[PDB]
Amino acid sequence: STRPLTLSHGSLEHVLLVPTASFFIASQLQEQFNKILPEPTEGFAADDEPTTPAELVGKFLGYVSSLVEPGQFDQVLNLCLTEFENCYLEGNDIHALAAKLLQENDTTLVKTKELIKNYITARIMAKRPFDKKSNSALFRAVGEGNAQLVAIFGGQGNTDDYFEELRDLYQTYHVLVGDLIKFSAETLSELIRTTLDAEKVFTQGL
Repeated sequence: STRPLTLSHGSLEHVLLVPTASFFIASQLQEQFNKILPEPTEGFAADDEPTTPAELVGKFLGYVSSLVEPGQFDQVLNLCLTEFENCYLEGNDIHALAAKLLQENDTTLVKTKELIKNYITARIMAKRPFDKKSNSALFRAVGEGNAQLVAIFGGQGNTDDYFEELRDLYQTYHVLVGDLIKFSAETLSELIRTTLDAEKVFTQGL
């Protein structure tokens, strides 16, 4: 037995067919989620709000994932995450959907990045890593030999604001590259400490 749970932000709306066993926990999460959510505006042009039903559901996923601390809301997180995947990820990855919203729908870059963050954070938090091998067309072609891949890594002079790109990586993919960035920070600090004159070069620290 399952029943509808309607969540909307302005004209756009969505329905989760949650089971009756966790309907109460889902409903209270809905109530406090709507309380947290900012009020709708015409066109959804204001920042930090959804613009499409996909964006709204993904915001709810990210919010529930933040509230989850790896059992209280794990079942509802898994249920609504599966609903989101079934309705919007028709076998495709999150980034293809993100590009689709960016192109077809009136979605901004920050909203798309925040949707991606919410989905990935929910996926990792709900004991659902990406251990399953992906079926990307490019890598399938590589496996069958139809395409060849050469990685190229950039360097200096590409941009004057590379740190904003580091910041967007740490933000959007915090759960993924957080271990990498923490490891890099600690080893860089250790290298500065061990090096004789590194502190002099690093006036503002690292």
